[PDB]
Amino acid sequence: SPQPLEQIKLSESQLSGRVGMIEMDLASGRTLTAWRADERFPMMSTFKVVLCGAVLARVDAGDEQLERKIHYRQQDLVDYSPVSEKHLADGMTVGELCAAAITMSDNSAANLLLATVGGPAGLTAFLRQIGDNVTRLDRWETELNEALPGDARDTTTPASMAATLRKLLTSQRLSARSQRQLLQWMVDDRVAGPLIRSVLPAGWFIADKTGAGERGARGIVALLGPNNKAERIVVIYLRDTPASMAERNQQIAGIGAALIEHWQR
Ligand SMILES: OC[C@H]1O[C@H](O[C@H]2[C@@H](O)[C@@H](O)[C@H](OCCCCCCC3CCCCC3)O[C@@H]2CO)[C@@H](O)[C@@H](O)[C@@H]1O
Ligand SMILES: *C(=O)/C=C/N[C@@H](C(=O)O)[C@](C)(Cn1ccnn1)[SH](=O)=O
Ligand SMILES: C[C@]1(Cn2ccnn2)[C@H](C(=O)O)N2C(=O)C[C@H]2S1(=O)=O
Repeated sequence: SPQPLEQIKLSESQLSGRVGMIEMDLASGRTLTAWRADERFPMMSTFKVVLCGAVLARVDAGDEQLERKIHYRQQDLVDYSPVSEKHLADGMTVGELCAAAITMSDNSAANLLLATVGGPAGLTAFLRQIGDNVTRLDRWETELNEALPGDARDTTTPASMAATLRKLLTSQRLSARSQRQLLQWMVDDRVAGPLIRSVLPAGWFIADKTGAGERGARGIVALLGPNNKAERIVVIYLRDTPASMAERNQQIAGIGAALIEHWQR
């Protein structure tokens, strides 16, 4: 593989699209390498990780319980609800909703949860309170994946998403059990985890959340590192390319490959 930024260029040139990337130490926030890290990109389903971060914050403040059962109707469902569509009679706990939303990318589960923290407004307030002054959620599923050119709604920057995930996973913002729960959800991803784990070299830890949207929007936020440890946060977004999903998948894999092959101390 080529060096990581060389691979990143090649990808932008082949896709005719923008790539954004940061590789950061989870423990300190040391930035190892970055590319359009301060440019905005639609978050897509990657926001589900931050959303469950806010739910955990509510559980920690005594405002919410992972066990609280929520009951919802058929009329509340939205597109792609592989888990939530199966529990119309029995409802789902707040904890199950976060696992469906992060590990299966269930969209109704995300919506039901979004209502509990005050909707997109309330999730943007939580970010501001955590010191993220860039990320902004403004719409619900599935409209938040719309990705129009130059629209800042429902977008983040690579470096702002990395700094926020680091704060949720390691500062004293979430209790320790909550930090561990947020982490375990991403480890248990069922959409791309297994696939990715199977092609990674032996020794590599992987936790992730992937997303896709319109106009070629594609992305992943992940915990990765050699020696079976969640060493660094890697955030890769792609936007404004006409390419097929398969090509978009391969290009992000090729950058991931480059990143992994040329990993620095
Ligand atoms: O780094 C050296 C290694 O190079 C090869 O592995 C390749 C290759 O087998 C590939 O499949 C994979 O990435 C493929 C999948 C990348 C998916 C990453 C996408 C996500 C991953 C986590 C966040 C970044 C983006 O890595 C490497 C690096 O060249 C193998 O020889 C392996 O034995 C060896 O240990
Ligand atoms: C996370 O990224 C959820 C988005 N997926 C979209 C998509 O692939 O673009 C689906 C198909 C739902 N949706 C959003 C916009 N249009 N449909 S699905 O994965 O929920
Ligand atoms: C999620 C699904 C229905 N679907 C499509 C769009 N929104 N919902 C359906 C299900 O589990 O309900 N699954 C299949 O069966 C394959 C997948 S799916 O992607 O066909």
